[PDB]
Amino acid sequence: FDLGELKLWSFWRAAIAEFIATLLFLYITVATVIGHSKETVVCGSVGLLGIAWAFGGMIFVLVYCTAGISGGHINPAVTFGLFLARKVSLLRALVYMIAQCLGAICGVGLVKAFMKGPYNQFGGGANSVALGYNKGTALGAEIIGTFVLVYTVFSATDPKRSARDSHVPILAPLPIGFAVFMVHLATIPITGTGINPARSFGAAVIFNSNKVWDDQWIFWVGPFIGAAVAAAYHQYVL
Amino acid sequence: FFDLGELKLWSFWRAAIAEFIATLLFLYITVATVIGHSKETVVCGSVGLLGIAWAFGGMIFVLVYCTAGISGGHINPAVTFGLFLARKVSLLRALVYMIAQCLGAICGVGLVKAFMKGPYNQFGGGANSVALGYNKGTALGAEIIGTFVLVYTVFSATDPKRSARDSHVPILAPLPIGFAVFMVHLATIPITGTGINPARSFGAAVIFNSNKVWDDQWIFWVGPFIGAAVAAAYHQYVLRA
Amino acid sequence: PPPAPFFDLGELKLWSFWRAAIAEFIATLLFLYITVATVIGHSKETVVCGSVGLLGIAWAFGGMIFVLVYCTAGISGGHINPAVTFGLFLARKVSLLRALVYMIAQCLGAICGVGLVKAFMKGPYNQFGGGANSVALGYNKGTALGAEIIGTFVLVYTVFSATDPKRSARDSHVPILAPLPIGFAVFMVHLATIPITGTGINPARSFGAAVIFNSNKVWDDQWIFWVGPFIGAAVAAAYHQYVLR
Amino acid sequence: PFFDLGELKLWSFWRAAIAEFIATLLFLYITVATVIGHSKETVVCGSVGLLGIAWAFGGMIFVLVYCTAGISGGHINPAVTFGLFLARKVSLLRALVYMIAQCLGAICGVGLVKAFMKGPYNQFGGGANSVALGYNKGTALGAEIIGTFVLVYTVFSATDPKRSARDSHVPILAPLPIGFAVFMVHLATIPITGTGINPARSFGAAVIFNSNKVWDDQWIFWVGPFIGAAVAAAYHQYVLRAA
Ligand SMILES: [Hg+2]
Ligand SMILES: [Hg+2]
Ligand SMILES: [Hg+2]
Ligand SMILES: [Hg+2]
Ligand SMILES: [Hg+2]
Ligand SMILES: [Hg+2]
Ligand SMILES: [Hg+2]
Ligand SMILES: [Hg+2]
Ligand SMILES: [Hg+2]
Ligand SMILES: [Hg+2]
Ligand SMILES: [Hg+2]
Ligand SMILES: [Hg+2]
Repeated sequence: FDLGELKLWSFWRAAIAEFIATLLFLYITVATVIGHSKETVVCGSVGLLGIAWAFGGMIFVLVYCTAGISGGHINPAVTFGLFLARKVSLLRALVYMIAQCLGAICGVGLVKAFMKGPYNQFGGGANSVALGYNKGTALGAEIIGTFVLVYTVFSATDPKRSARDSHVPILAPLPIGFAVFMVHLATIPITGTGINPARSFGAAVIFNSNKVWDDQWIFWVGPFIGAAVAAAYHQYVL
Repeated sequence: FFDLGELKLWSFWRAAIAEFIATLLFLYITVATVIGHSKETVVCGSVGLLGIAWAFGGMIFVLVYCTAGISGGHINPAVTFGLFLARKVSLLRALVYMIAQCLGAICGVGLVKAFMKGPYNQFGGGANSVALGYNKGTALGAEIIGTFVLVYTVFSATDPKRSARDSHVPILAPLPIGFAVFMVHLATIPITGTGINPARSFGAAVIFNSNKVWDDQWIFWVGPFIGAAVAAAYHQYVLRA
Repeated sequence: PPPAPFFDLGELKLWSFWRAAIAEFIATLLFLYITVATVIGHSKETVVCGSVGLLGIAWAFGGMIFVLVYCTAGISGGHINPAVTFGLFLARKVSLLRALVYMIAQCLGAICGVGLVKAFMKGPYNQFGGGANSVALGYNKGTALGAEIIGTFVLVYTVFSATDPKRSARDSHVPILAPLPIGFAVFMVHLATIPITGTGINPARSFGAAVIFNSNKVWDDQWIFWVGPFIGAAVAAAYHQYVLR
Repeated sequence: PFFDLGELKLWSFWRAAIAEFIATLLFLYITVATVIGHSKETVVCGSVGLLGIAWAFGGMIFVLVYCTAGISGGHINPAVTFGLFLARKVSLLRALVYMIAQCLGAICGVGLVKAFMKGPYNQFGGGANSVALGYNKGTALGAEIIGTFVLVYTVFSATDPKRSARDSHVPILAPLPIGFAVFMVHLATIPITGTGINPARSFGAAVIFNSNKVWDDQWIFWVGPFIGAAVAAAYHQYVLRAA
């Protein structure tokens, strides 16, 4: 809690990027999920594969656009893990998780505004365990999946160069984006997308469903527990 | 600005021929993919919307890679406009590019019609318009926010140090830009078609020539230009100290 | 670099010259195999959307191209395509000797790769077009020729735009290439051209297929797949050398 | 030299094997889970398609190898290790340790899938490789020898020359091409045997799924890849690659 950062000008820009990023990340991804679901014709949409690209591809573009500014996180769990590694200050982190949180809700909120009809009607792009999977699994998938995301993140951090005015490493976007893409190609059937507390959170809010809200804890505990293990594995044993 | 001193430069007429030819191939490959997909009788026998998304984002990547060193690689009126507002492109240059791009599009699109007039007219001619189930206000919303993703990336992709030939127009990273065109398409095709191109929407509107299309055509210019503006401002005024 | 004297048998004597040939042979053998095997696997599929679909095919072609140019860039210059060669020849980046040997290699290569797939699955191989280019119903020969010309232009123009000014292949003046852009160029063009004749843009890839499949209907249209890419090749070359860089 | 009694004694040496173990583990978890999720799908086109599966396999390799080059040299594959061993770039000791780690990482990954979705997992081929109806075991072996050649020849072509891993004198590999190799081969071999080119990946799926029909053909995915890996090695080391 070195409150000296708040005073820096750059620090406020970094939060603004993370907010807009996540706003963007959530709008594009979720708008895509829906555009799929509302499709009447067979193979007439982009498909679950299309969705998967949306998620890892946006991440890639975003981490690219904001790497040099905030360090391109767009994910609480990504911040959390980098925090446990102490490459981010307690002050910075809590500010980030908030901006991503507010980022998501506006991102998802925006879509519902463009297509409220099919929005509510088709899941509203809200994470929740799928028929045939116990919560025990949904959490397992979520944990291990986020381990892949974060472990990539650490492996893709520039050791020398850091975010403008800070000791927060530059993230090489391509591997991270792909990692996201991959984890989506496997976890979608389980509980759609995840490994992103702010993504699920932003979705649960604008959708508003007890069923949704009930499983919502998994998408916070899993991503965070994974990010934890990841940091551990990468620093304590590598 | 208005420095007519450029017109006289030999490099200036190339960066325009490139943008012209670049945008011609762009519309040809993409629109051709669109028709090709639509005329498909076999279910799941085409490349699908996912295929079309790639044809766009993909062409942008390639076309920008090819022409970045020469014209700076814009291929998009809204991308030029945004940098123009950033004062990284003269007003004189901008107006030329823009004419060559709209001029490139119309030929590119018209070449697809020449290839297969039959299924071309029959399946939308690859022109943007508002999809049933959406209000013109939303189409414009998606168009703005869509283009904000494209141009904000163009800004995030500019090269600080080196530039184009004969100018101070930055070389652009091709991949992040292509992926952006791609991403935006995956989410906007259901609504309008992923316009985020004026020159692209114009070329096909011109060649398809449908009133229903010409009607919504105004959104595809206003939306992009607005998005690009807000992007420029966001990158320049809000970010970049 | 100086324009390499037009016919200097002198390279024949070079050990690296023959290596580059082989690399180009084997590369086209793998190119055709991985791709044509993919095409077949898609056609033989009984289940709706049980194959990889056309997008899957489009990738096979762009993808392998990417991978192959990467793997051979420093050994032969990464051509894998008579039309790319011919195009690099007109700009005098490649001697008339290498260009002719490369060409012979790519075909011999193409004919093996395909033949090797037919050897893996003869039934469906023959039952589903043999992975050969030909004009699709509802498209007149002239459009076929146009698509191929224009398509190849896209491929070649990118090759030129991908060549490295200060980095060349091993023991040669031939320019080294950036495989990713080139790969994508091939990918893109297929997405647009498959519906038409195929994604040709490869005299060798078309020839090897026609050879092993061997159909009158195929052999009839085959000429398009040579003239189209070359003309396209030439124009990109002229475009890049003459009206630009 | 060869035996190298001293490799065991190094602290980095053990680190690598771990990476390789965690690596191969993830790989199988992510791919296999994708395969199942696809198969157990009820809706038509409701899944990611075989294309997604192919991507899963190539993409994972890409990513995984990007995370493990500097540490272990990013093999994640016996065939790749074997091929790199024949090129004397990986000692006999490190090759044996690597393969165990890769086999042990594999089964865990596959098992981890089963545990999550035992139901559809057993009902849909368990994601293990086997010759499919219509193809003769001979073709399966060729497609597997030829498909691995593509993989190993790329690994060899991605090989960095003036750079190595952390403390081992083992080459860092450029990830993207390799992943695409894996992606491509998958696109052409899946319909035949689902594109193995990975002893570790095949073995682990045969272990966890436990089927005779499967164990029957299980020799193809061991004999093939290694033969491919070796041929590649000979093409690249001997008949090519000089200055
Ligand atoms: Hg939060
Ligand atoms: Hg908000
Ligand atoms: Hg990873
Ligand atoms: Hg214009
Ligand atoms: Hg025109
Ligand atoms: Hg962006
Ligand atoms: Hg030939
Ligand atoms: Hg042959
Ligand atoms: Hg091009
Ligand atoms: Hg083993
Ligand atoms: Hg195990
Ligand atoms: Hg290769």
